[PDB]
Amino acid sequence: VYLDRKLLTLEDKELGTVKKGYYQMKKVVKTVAVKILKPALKDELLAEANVMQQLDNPYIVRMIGICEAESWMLVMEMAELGPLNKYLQQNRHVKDKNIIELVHQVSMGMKYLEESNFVHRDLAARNVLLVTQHYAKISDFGLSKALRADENYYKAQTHGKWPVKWYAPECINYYKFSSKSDVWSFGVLMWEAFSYGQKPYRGMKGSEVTAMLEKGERMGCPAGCPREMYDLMNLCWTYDVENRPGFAAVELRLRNYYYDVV
Ligand SMILES: Cc1cn(-c2nc(Nc3cc(C)c(OS(C)(=O)=O)c(C)c3)ncc2F)cc1CN1CC[C@@H](O)C1
Repeated sequence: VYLDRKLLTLEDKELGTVKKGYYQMKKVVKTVAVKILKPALKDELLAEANVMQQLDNPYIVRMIGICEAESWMLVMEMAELGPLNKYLQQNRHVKDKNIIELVHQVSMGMKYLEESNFVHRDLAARNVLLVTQHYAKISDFGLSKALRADENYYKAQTHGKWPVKWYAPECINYYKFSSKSDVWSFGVLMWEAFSYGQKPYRGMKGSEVTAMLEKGERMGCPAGCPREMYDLMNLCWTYDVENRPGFAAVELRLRNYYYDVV
């Protein structure tokens, strides 16, 4: 899995510091995005690569390899159009049917992840990357964890720098991360998509979002969001873990609705 540094060329300017690059492979170059590291975070990057190395699915960013040089580097295949949230921000003309296509692709990628017993733990519109306007891939496995064969959740030790606004109550309250908690994040991700990349819980601190959810409150329907997609978000935001759907159920619902609407 070890790549040759002389064969890698990075553009100066950064697109957690990611740069564009070109890496000569065989007879041709391949365009790449490289995660570059800046003395225990070494292991974290290699853990991330170890996860990516075990995943093979159309809707997941493929790792090319690792490069020990200079800084430690994680080389990935380039998705030109970039993050979903910023793309939809700058392309308000994108049609709901196209957003359904995209979020459904994310659900297939997440279904695969659930079947593989990996938890992403950072599912958000910022970590969905567009290869084309009709092709999305899940990125950023820096927080991901492989589940044990005998357990359906990962238990964190303490509360680090966490994207609180994408996290289910059980994550915040018990540090328990399952595929079901990824479903909650997927709900927030859907909200983001149909709001054309608006931030969720705008202006609210994490503590206030947690209190809002604890009162049985949820985010509103985005302007022009298909009712069936809003209803799916609310299902993703089921408080009780056991009654919240897994990704198979979520993917099925999205697929049937996508196929029926196109
Ligand atoms: C780990 C990682 C992989 N990638 C990857 N990123 C791309 N394409 C791409 C393309 C562009 C034009 C970008 O910049 S941007 C803000 O859209 O102007 C960015 C940030 C990424 N391809 C493959 C990857 F593997 C990005 C990241 C960093 N993530 C953290 C913030 C999230 O937006 C993306």
